[PDB]
Amino acid sequence: MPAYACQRPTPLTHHNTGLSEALEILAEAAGFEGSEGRLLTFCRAASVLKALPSPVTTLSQLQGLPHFGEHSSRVVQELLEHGVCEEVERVRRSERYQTMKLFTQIFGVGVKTADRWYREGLRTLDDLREQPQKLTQQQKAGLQHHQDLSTPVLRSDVDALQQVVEEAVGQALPGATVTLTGGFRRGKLQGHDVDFLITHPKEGQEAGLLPRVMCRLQDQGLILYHQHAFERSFCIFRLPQPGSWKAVRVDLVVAPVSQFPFALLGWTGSKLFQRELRRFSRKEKGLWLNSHGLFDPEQKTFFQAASEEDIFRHLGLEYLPPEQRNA
DNA sequence: CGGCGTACG
DNA sequence: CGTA
DNA sequence: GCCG
Ligand SMILES: Nc1ccn([C@@H]2O[C@H](COP(=O)(O)CP(=O)(O)OP(=O)(O)O)[C@@H](O)[C@H]2O)c(=O)n1
Ligand SMILES: [Cl-]
Ligand SMILES: [Cl-]
Ligand SMILES: [Cl-]
Ligand SMILES: [Mg+2]
Ligand SMILES: [Mg+2]
Ligand code: NA
Ligand code: NA
Repeated sequence: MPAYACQRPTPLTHHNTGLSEALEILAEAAGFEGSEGRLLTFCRAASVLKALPSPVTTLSQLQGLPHFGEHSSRVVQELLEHGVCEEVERVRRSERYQTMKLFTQIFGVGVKTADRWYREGLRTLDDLREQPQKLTQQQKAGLQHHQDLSTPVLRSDVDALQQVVEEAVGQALPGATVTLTGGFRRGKLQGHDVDFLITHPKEGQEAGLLPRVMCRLQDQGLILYHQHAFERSFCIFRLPQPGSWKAVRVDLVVAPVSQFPFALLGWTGSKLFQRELRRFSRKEKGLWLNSHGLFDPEQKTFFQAASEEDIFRHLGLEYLPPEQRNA
């Protein structure tokens, strides 16, 4: 088992679901306390279990696995012996965990904001609604739409959404394309949002595209919220439902076609897969990776990739299709 | 011990 | 600060 | 919390 998530296939469904879920609770709790290192270790340990070919049944099967030390191994031991880990259950029922989870789940609210509200004594969404002077426009939209945004987006919703985005994109710039990325490209059947990557085959033609797209979607009455020169939009969309509609989060990102492989790789995720890939690139290969390119800081050159396959090859990694990037 | 991804709005 |  |  290699130490980086980008070195191993991770399928969407696997054989250690309960164990990985418990470790991810501790990871999330570590994040709520600002402990990014512990969050990373617990996330990595969870991801290792996702990559295993069969269920862990005995503690000895953790021997030699990366990112399993005394703490993660004890969590697993207790789950194997008793079906429950007391530390995990204590986190789950704690007021701190439940409130930080509730608040950071709001669109427009991060750990720092949630923590400040928590220290001020706030605990419920209605607590926030009662004091709306403390809210940004983004947070107001996130709170108003919170119920709908808490409902999973279905893969069966995505196609109709992509069609309306394609229509607006085609008027904004004929020949521009829309590619589904994020979790649905990794095979997820549900998601928290839909992520789309937009480009044009003629380098440079995509400049100034996203304002034109957003203006057209807004004119069609489809935009319940957006932040408005820009290249990423985090918006709330009106999606039809039988006899009504629901609010859905949609992300739109424009890249020049020269950068499209990097943007596709970046936006397809998973989040942990991309952090691990960038860490691998820099620490093992001495190359700096982001959603724009892959930089050699010794030659001061950028790698001109034509595909995701190109990028994996340049990093000395076996290619992983999106469905195996579910770290 | 230091390090822990890297951007844009 | 928020977002991916 | 764990790796190197
Ligand atoms: N911090 C971040 C946040 C995001 N990303 C990248 O953005 C993609 C979509 O994020 P996303 O937030 O839409 C999560 P997704 O994987 O699509 O699942 P969901 O929407 O059903 O929850 C991720 O899969 C990563 O490639 C990242 O690199 N670093
Ligand atoms: Cl930490
Ligand atoms: Cl590609
Ligand atoms: Cl980036
Ligand atoms: Mg998504
Ligand atoms: Mg997204
Ligand atoms: Na949030
Ligand atoms: Na960095």
